[PDB]
Amino acid sequence: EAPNQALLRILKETEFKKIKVLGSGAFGTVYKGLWIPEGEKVKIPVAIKEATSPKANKEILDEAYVMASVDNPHVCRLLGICLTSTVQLIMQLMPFGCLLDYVREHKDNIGSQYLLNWCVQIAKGMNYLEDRRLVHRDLAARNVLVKTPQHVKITDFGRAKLLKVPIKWMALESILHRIYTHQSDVWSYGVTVWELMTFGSKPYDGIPASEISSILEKGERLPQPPICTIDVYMIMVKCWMIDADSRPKFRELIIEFSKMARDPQRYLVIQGDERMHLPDDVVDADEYLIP
Ligand SMILES: CC(C)(O)Cn1c(NC(=O)c2cc(F)cc(-c3cccnc3)c2)nc2ccccc21
Repeated sequence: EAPNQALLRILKETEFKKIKVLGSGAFGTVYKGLWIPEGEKVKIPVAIKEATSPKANKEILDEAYVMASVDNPHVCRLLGICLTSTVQLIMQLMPFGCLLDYVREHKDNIGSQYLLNWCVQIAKGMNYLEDRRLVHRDLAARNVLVKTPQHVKITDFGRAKLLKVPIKWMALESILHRIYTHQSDVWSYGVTVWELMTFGSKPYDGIPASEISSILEKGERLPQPPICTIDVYMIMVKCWMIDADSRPKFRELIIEFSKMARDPQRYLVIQGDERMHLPDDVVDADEYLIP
């Protein structure tokens, strides 16, 4: 493996200012805040993530390790960490919150252009993790954040690894045998897409997670969302193949979704599409990538 020359920056508690709480409870306490580097006329909006136990501090730092090691437009940036009694991860602020909440809150204002663009950006983001040899192991709409309606990024690398669990997003080989590859993340990409195309429905709603393993063994999959054409739904079903090597790679998903994003009303049928605003088989070179 190659040496990891990432800088982990250590920030002073004095350098930043907490303004209000965005999220709370189990996964942590996420605060809205502003960061002002010591000797620069610059104010950077940020999200700060904080009881102190030895086990808790290992896992929060392992997240910090990975987040510091990534640089992509569609992957979350760790700015630094502050070593107070409880450790704080200073990260880039994502004003519109998680995408799952965003789609549900704006069901009636999300056009097909946006949906397919998010599919490309997520696929792009995941493909970078594949390039960096990282498996995410928890891809969903709750762990994709919205910088702007035109710009989303992947997050939550507490479950990420090199080369309570969400059974309803996991591939079969992961559920049965604990085997996670990049192609097991493709399964979860498929579900994530399905969440967006259903405008934030719960996958396998009113089905307990212990039944899922046997359900998928029998051949059953998530149903085709109403807005989805057969073209888009086919791509989801390809992500949910029993054979993992049969599923598509993220580089190919980027291609297919970018293809569709050129002519969005052909591949998605939304009521009153492209009268709504928010705050030739051709692929542009930048969406054609080699590993
Ligand atoms: C629950 C959630 C995500 O909606 C909180 N939230 C956020 N989140 C972040 O800014 C944020 C940014 C990151 F770079 C990483 C994580 C992050 C998330 C999970 C685990 N680890 C790290 C969270 N922005 C908001 C704006 C409005 C309302 C709620 C908001």
